[PDB]
Amino acid sequence: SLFSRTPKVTVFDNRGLTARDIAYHRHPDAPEVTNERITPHQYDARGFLTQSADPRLHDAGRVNFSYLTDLAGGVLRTQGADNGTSVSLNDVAGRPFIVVSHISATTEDRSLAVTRTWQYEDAALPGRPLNVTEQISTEVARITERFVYAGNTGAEKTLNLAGLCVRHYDTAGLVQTDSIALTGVSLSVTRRLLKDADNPDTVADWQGEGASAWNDLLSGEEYVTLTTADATGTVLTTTDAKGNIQRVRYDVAGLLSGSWLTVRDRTEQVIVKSLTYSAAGQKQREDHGNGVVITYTYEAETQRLTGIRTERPAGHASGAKVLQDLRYEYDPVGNVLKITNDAEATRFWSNQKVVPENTYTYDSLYQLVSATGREMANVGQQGSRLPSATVPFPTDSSAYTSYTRTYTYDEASNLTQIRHSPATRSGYTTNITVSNRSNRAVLSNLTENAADVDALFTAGGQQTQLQPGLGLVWTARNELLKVTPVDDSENYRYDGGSQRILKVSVQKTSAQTQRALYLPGLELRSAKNGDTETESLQVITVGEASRAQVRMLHWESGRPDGITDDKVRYSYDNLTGSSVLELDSDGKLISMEEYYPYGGTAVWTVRSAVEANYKTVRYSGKERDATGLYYYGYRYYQPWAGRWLSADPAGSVDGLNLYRMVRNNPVAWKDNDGR
Ligand SMILES: [Ca+2]
Ligand SMILES: [Cl-]
Ligand SMILES: [Cl-]
Repeated sequence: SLFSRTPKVTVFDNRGLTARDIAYHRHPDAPEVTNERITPHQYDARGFLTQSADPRLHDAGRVNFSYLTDLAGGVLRTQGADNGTSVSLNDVAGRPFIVVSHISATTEDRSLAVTRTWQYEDAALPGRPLNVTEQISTEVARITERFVYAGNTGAEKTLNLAGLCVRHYDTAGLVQTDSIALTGVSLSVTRRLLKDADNPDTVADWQGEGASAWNDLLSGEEYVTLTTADATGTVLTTTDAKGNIQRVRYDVAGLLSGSWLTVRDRTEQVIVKSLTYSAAGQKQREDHGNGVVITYTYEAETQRLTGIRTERPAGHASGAKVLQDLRYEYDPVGNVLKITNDAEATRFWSNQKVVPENTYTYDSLYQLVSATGREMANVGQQGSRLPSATVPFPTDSSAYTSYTRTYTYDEASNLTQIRHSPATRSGYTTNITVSNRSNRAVLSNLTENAADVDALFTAGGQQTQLQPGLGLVWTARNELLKVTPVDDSENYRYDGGSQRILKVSVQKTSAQTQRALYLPGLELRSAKNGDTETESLQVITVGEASRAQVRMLHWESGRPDGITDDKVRYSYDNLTGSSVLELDSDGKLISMEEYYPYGGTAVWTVRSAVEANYKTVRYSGKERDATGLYYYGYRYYQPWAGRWLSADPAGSVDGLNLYRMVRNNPVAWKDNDGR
């Protein structure tokens, strides 16, 4: 009835090119009404795409993208509503030669334009890249990257280095590759940072006649990551920069069967004792170092994840208990209709039979239009801040009250309203104002007028204000550089591939400071109370960033009382990889967290006060910063707004809307990296 006669339709021109994509929108609220949505695409004489537009902007006679191509189809220019105008040219060898971006159309505002260029080896060499250059506006060009290659001396061959880049100087400093396997895996890499790398004023500029000069712009400290690998070129062990060793083992089918951690100067301990798999190679039964067992359950027909059961089993020293018994009910195409948890200790849902347990409804476009859950009664209205930690664990259904969210979407799939309706309290509404000529959008408190929305973004689609009186600065490569209030700042540094290597937070009244350095399987965290160290911390992280991760906290200095050194924190995730429970090495609950569909926190409780401040990874297995943003990798996310802080750097690959979050269906799908 709701989904009847609502196909996806592809309309061709007379050359078999897609002139229109047609979709059929229907809300369950109004099942009588069906809104036809036409996405037109134009092609030129050759048959290359020239224009695309979403239904909302076509309706208003405007366009989302214009493309200008060379005669082979290579796109020399893109004018985007969301991400501005950019010009591109590859050389005859197919390599990047020049890209000019940060340009706005009215002819063309070129004044803030970034020009990125490449320099290769001369024609008598193979043509490997030598440097990348970036020139902004009227400023002098800066050399942002350099590459140095190995020859093929006997020593180099002995390290499998011949002709490969051994020194890559990037936006954060140097990455040095000292050894490679027969199988091609890097066995020893070494990172050095720029001098004065905590200051967002310092940019990479690799000026100088040779490596002796470039190295003089680097800090002294070396962070060496070592690796061991099997005959298939698959990782067996990793030694981090502070000497902590992670080890894994593979079963007869090549799947992970066990893992261990050897903290520097300790003995090896079991992190994953055993791990079995279904016929499809998906996790079946997982046994942790803390004796906790995870049992995964799959629909036999569709292979969809039906159950996640976490428990301390029979004969466990801390006593048997089912900590989680998640069950999922899908509609035919695999949207999540219902989530139940019978292990829930409070027994909250069988007490409150007015609103049902995590029920979800969708429109014909599989956008989430309604959701129900529980929040802690005390949370109050959602903003950027995390709720206060409830300590100790609540012990009764009074602690949590039910809620019902309702979501409203425009013709271009912008999330314009999150309406919150609790059981017995005053509800609130978050309104998001969409631009009249783009998918740029901000909260109503920033503006309620469509025509002023694009002025809160740079040409490239980067948001300049996070909240009222909090300002945002972006790098030449559209990465978040700095959050500044208009007196607590935060700033960031990235490597060559836009992956965050550094985060520094500063509060000046005396100036208090915290620093996070992100390395392979290791975060070196510190703090100073005015050039005097209060805290020094290794977060050893075991596993992969898209799976239920295990963290080990080792203090070099400044350990708070109430935390035993080298305490392991096991994380336990839901369908979408959000960190929901933490257990300790006895299998006992440390914390529990639950989420509103789009990633705001609705429950946050911890057994102690001091333990609450050491869980960074939360929604989608990603770090929530003190700003309230989630760092995904290539972009930062706003859980209160249910949308990205900047335009998709991959363009229209995932859809025309460059700010939309996981096709507006955050309960099933999960954005891996923000690209
Ligand atoms: Ca349909
Ligand atoms: Cl417990
Ligand atoms: Cl939400």
